[PDB]
Amino acid sequence: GTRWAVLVAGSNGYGNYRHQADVCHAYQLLIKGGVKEENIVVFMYDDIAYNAMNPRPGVIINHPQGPDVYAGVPKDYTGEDVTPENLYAVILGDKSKVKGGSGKVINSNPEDRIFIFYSNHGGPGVLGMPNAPFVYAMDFIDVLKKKHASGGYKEMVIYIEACESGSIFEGIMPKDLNIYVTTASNAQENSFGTYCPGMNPPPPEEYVTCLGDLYSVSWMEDSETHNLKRETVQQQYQSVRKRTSNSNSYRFGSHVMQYGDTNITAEKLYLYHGFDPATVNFPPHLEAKMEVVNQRDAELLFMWQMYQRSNHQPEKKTHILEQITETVKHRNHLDGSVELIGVLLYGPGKSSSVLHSVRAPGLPLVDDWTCLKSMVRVFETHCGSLTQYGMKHMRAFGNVCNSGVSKASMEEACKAACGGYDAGLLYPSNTGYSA
Amino acid sequence: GTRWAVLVAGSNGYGNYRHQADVCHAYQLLIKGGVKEENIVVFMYDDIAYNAMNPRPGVIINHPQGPDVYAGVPKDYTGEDVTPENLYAVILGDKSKVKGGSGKVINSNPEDRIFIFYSNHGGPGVLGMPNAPFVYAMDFIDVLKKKHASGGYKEMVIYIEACESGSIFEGIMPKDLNIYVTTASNAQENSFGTYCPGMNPPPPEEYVTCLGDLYSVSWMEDSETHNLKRETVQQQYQSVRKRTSNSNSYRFGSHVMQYGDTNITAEKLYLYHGFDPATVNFPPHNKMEVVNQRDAELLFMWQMYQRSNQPEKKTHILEQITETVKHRNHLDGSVELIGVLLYGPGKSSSVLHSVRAPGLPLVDDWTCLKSMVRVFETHCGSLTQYGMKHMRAFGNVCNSGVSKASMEEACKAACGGYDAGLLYPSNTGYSA
Repeated sequence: GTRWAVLVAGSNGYGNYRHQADVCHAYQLLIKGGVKEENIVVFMYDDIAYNAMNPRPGVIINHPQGPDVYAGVPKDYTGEDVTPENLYAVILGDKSKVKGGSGKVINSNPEDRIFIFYSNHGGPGVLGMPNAPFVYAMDFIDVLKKKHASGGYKEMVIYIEACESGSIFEGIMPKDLNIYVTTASNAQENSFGTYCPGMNPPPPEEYVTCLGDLYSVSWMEDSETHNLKRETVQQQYQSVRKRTSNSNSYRFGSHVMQYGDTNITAEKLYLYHGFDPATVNFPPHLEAKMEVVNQRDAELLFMWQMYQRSNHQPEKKTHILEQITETVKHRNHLDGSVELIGVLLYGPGKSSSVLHSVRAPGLPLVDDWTCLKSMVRVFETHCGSLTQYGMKHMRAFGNVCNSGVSKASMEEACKAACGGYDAGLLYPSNTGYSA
Repeated sequence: GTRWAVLVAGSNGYGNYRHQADVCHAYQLLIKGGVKEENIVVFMYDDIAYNAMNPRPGVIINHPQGPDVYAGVPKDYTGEDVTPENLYAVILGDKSKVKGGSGKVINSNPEDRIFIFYSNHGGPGVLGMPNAPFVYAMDFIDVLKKKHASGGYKEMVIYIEACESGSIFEGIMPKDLNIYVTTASNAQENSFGTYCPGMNPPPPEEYVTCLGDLYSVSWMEDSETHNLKRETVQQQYQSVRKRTSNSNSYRFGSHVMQYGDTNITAEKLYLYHGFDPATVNFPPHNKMEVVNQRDAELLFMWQMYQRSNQPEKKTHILEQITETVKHRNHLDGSVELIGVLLYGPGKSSSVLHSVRAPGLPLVDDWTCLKSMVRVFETHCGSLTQYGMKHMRAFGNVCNSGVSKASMEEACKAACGGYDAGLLYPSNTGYSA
């Protein structure tokens, strides 16, 4: 049949240039590959092209030397339309459940293939969207199975760039939906950015943000450097796994995972990424270890790079320093509050172990996903908006749900923990609830 | 020549029952070995024996079953007198530097042996006192040097129970002062309390606190249950190591260490701990659940919370627990942020928290450490005994040639606006 594709950047701000770069680069591969713009629905906040801090206005890149990937990207769903509702609508094929954006869904037929590339971000069982709410794993998987029952695709491939991305699929993703998934990381470790200001694969001087992500950059460079009619899904995965682990040193890399129907791994790659005619006569099938940045560190390293640039504007400089100390104060409040809530619910001898214990690979994060969202609303109402950072704390919330704590107990613990602290503008009654 | 001793508990409150009990116990032993009351100086706040929460008023135990250790322990230095300046005066034998207390000191002679035991907690290069200021490794070592320059003894043994007690001697203890030292832990791990409410060798059901400390209770139990006229210093060390290590020494026990002149190891323990004459028909040879010292005070506050399941006072326990944690997060939080304003988010952590290799001093400039602690406390609040854990952070800020000026700038932005209530050095006194 025909190839459709969803591309999603779950991020915002020039700090997260790489996620919007990633989905922009992705669009171009599928264009060069004979996937038609008709059938590509690009989500992206779209605040990078004309960011005051973009030294090339109108131009996004995804390689230190790479060309523009912006020129041609449809503004399908930008700004506050980058929502889990619109994603689930766009995926299913239902324009009568989309709010805003350019009406484009995946109205696909049983003989078609869909490719999904996510990039930003993530925590345990949660994926970033620029604005609350976030994506929760069971919600995502539930859409996928709903789509299978509609007989809306033949086979699907999903690539998730995000921190602890494994946690979206482990113990909840069936292998009978004709869907195959790869994730930048397992369900308990950081993903990374490359092409970062002062790093071994160096970007241009003018660039103070990471241009791409180790995982994302790894598969897109792979697909554009090979005959996709010749190479298999499986060959790609095993090339992306090596590059993303930096030769199995996991201090500076992550474990690229496989989930769903592993039969899809025998298929030629062009069924999903199309065929670039230029790629005929390319090597069918050993690279230097790329210097990287912890995705959770990046957005703070960026604020610091500006602080050191902005020396000779003590007016503007001290606005950065203010923004930094505000961010870290909220980072520290959130971390500290979770900890105390643990102490109040389980006592201070066993609270850490209960909050931060990771289940065995293949068991799901939570057992009741309704409770997870419930606990998260309670937390935010009393303690403040998680922000994207607070996604790290989902295991905590999930592990509360797993310990069978009553909503009331979680209410008092939060009320006790936070009732006395002033979050400022960062409250769910301004920024909306994460769940 | 006569034997002398100095026993110091560095902590306060019913929560730290272990430490005043460790030293009381120690005194009773030393007396039992014929060391006189007039030769032993005792530092204890003295807030345990007649404490509301004591199920046995006027009594103190350092064992689930074992007897009163409080009976007749001298009240040489108690309350606000348990000060670094009194500790140094006493050890030096200097009556003119002593403020308050009995005015008992160690005026030992060139042929006299001395035993120093301390219990509470600590952090990198700092030992606790019930009130600020605390004890800094260099000032302690300095005093030990000075005492030896005046030949106020033949040989000296020093036992130190405290978190990261290795940091007090590593890099700054000479081996040529005729002083042997064991610590309860290396320079970067935690020491433990034992005989605790829930734990495996249980205390009396009546007690809501730990009764002793593993290393303290190990050496003292070893000494009172062995003919010390046969047992070596070295032999006790090994016995205390193996038990203090417990099952796992990295995280469940700790690494009992040795510093200074290791010839004292050869000698018979009776030279320092005396000879218990009811241990002649006593042989020369011979796992238990424990609480990390840093967390004992919350296990105590909780164990109290679960003994009110009795309202009105129950809510006041949770009022304290949260106020305690709230401030413990402020400090942890403040330290991180100061490191991000000095070094940026890339370095900050690696710089603050990096542990030098053994036999290296914690800090090169101690007067700098002292200053940075004061800058912090002025802007951010009293470290309290908890905040001693941040001493390597401050040590690491000094070691990176940072200015008082920039440290003052970082703290001001870090803590500007934060309301520590009455936990400011203007109320509590500066920790240094």
